[PDB]
Amino acid sequence: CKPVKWCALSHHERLKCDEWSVNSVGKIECVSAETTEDCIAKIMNGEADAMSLDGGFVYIAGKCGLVPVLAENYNKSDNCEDTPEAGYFAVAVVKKSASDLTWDNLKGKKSCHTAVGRTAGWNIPMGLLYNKINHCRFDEFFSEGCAPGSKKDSSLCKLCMGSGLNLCEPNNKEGYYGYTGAFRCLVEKGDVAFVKHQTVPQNTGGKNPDPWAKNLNEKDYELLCLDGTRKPVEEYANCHLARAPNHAVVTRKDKEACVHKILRQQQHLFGSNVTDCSGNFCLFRSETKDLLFRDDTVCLAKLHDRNTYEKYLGEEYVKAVGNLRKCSTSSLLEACTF
Repeated sequence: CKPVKWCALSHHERLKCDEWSVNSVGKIECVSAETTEDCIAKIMNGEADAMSLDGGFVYIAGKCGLVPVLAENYNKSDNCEDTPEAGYFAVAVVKKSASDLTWDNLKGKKSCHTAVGRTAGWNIPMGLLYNKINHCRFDEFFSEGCAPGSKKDSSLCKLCMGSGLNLCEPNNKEGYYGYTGAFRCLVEKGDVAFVKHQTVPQNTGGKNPDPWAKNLNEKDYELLCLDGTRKPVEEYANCHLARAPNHAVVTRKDKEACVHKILRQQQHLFGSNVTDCSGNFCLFRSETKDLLFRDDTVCLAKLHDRNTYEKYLGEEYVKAVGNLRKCSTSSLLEACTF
């Protein structure tokens, strides 16, 4: 069991893993690979033992026989490490005042996305719209919109609000970037916003004091259901697109107990309760951003029932990511699905 070999996919990740390794006094060791898929392959063949992956890669890793064993939890609580979070629900929000707007006729409408490539703002809705997309041209489905990160001259930059050269940039200098930004986009310019289930409630009724949000009313918005109907934003349960999971640590099934034990001890040592991270090693802090784990991680929580990809990932989520893979394929996925 000792040591658990962690796989790093960047120079900065490897540096952090090196630091972790010596601080762990050999309970953790480091291996590098060029890309995420190369790391997954190393875990499959025993050259590495574990890494943390986003939902799309938990899917690929699972098709390859690896299992998720810990969820990254992002919220504080007294039972964090024994209580894995389920993530959030991606939703499509429209104005109640909008006439004739449903899931079935989004083609050619005006869209607001958190950013290109984001799970709630792009991957989930585009993956579910797949059947109506022509030749993988996701950027040609809507007439125009704001999807920060798009090409400066794309129809999906037309609605963005960034001043100067910040226009359509995937960062906070672009006003329509992010969950709150995409909702602002809906309120100000667009027809539909792709956000998550907390977004409207947290940005209405004064909960967000910013001028654009402070006087909004939750009742002015509705959700688009996959069946073509609409519901109030409070009723996302059976009117959402897909459940987006937290990132998960994956490993070979026969290393599940080992990884549980070692990582629980590691987070007790170096996790979110470390009082002074200045100069000291902290597992969930990064010199840049989100190295090895998301910087938002509070703890790694043991999975019980949801320790397979099919149980960890939502059904519509798997459909969405599967469809995206039809437009951007993976040699690893191919090798594993034969």
